[PDB]
Amino acid sequence: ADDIVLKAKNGDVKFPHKAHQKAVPDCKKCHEKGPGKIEGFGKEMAHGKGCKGCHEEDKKGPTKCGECHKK
Ligand code: HEC
Ligand code: HEC
Ligand code: HEC
Ligand SMILES: C[C@H](CCC(=O)O)[C@H]1CC[C@H]2[C@@H]3CC[C@@H]4C[C@H](O)CC[C@]4(C)[C@H]3C[C@H](O)[C@]12C
Repeated sequence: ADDIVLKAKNGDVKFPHKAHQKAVPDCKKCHEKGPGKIEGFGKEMAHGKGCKGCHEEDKKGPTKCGECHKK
């Protein structure tokens, strides 16, 4: 399957799956979550444990605005 882009108004956010599969071999960090996770995602989650928060805890991955968001 293809990578996906979240169409944030301030700039597209690419989600590169390959890098994540490699860097986060614990797949259950994202997969086999209970229902509601597709509906649940949004800005709050992205800037929290959904994207940015994990990068901050793991000490790797983009944590600056222009590193995630790119026109
Ligand atoms: C969140 C950070 C994830 C982690 C960690 C893992 N996966 Fe993932 N996966 C995630 C998303 C958002 C998507 C769909 C969008 C995309 O970019 O592909 C997927 C997709 C898969 C797929 C289908 C991919 C394909 O057919 O090319 C598989 C088979 C899959 N995910 C498995 C998988 C495994 C085994 C992981 C751990 C090693 C893993 N993923 C990590 C989100 C995230
Ligand atoms: C942990 C559970 C994570 C979640 C949830 C998300 N990301 Fe992530 N990401 C994570 C790590 C440990 C890394 C480092 C990977 C590396 O090899 O450098 C990353 C990396 C990225 C990258 C950069 C990939 C690259 O090739 O440099 C991007 C662009 C990225 N992550 C985006 C991103 C988004 C948009 C997420 C939510 C939708 C997201 N990540 C979740 C760990 C985790
Ligand atoms: C990746 C780790 C991100 C970092 C660092 C920052 N943002 Fe972000 N932002 C990210 C995603 C994946 C999303 C979309 C959420 C979704 O619904 O899919 C967003 C969203 C925003 C928004 C709202 C956009 C919209 O509703 O169309 C804004 C205004 C925004 N982000 C701004 C922003 C700024 C200023 C940041 C640095 C302080 C920043 N983001 C960091 C992913 C990531
Ligand atoms: C559930 C995990 C981990 C974050 C968490 O624990 O909540 C998060 C991390 C990345 C999240 C995905 C980002 C891309 C998609 C955003 C959509 O608007 C909702 C579905 C997707 C596919 C999201 C579903 C789910 O919300 C995921 C896979």
